[PDB]
Amino acid sequence: IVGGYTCGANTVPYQVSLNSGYHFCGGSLINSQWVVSAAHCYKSGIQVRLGEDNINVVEGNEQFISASKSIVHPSYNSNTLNNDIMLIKLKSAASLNSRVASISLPTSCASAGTQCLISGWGNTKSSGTSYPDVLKCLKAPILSDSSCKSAYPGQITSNMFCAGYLEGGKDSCQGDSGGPVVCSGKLQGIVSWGSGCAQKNKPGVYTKVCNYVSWIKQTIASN
Ligand SMILES: [Ca+2]
Repeated sequence: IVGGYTCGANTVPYQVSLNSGYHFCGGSLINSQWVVSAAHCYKSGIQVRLGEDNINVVEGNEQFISASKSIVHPSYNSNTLNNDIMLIKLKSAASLNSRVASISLPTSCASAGTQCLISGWGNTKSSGTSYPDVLKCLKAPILSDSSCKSAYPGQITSNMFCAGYLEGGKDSCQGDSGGPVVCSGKLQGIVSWGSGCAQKNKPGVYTKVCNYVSWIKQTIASN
């Protein structure tokens, strides 16, 4: 997260860290047994880390649970990032409490202007590299279709939206990948891509979760 702020321990209780010996992506807890992330975060050997603040210190509220199954979207295209969403099932159910909680799925696609919270342990620099140990947060509005599509001609599909600031300075970044964009108490987006980070006229691009609700629900219910 570039130009954001320190969230505060466990203030984003649906935020997860995906770990394969190190943090490599975020995700969101959608029920006690399931995490949603980006398809581009796929790998084998994922451990899901819940109740994290500092990812380098065991602070006492964490749950570490191995994945039993990954399901990349049937139509994920790694070349275009279309359908950049994946489901991860936990080997055992997470214990739900104040610091580990699920986030609701959206019931419609949010409008331009809606304010959202984006969070993660990604790069905090727009030039260079600095990875934070504690969770960072950013408040950012959904941008209009035309703002998004003008910034990235030919590359935005009906399954992507933009959120952030066209002036630059404030954005998600590498390492935030797969993490939540939450607007009005719903999971509207998944951190997907962008051109650099916090660059002028290059806002973040996010998987439009509202398009996937049916697939998520059907897939979880059969697995
Ligand atoms: Ca920790």
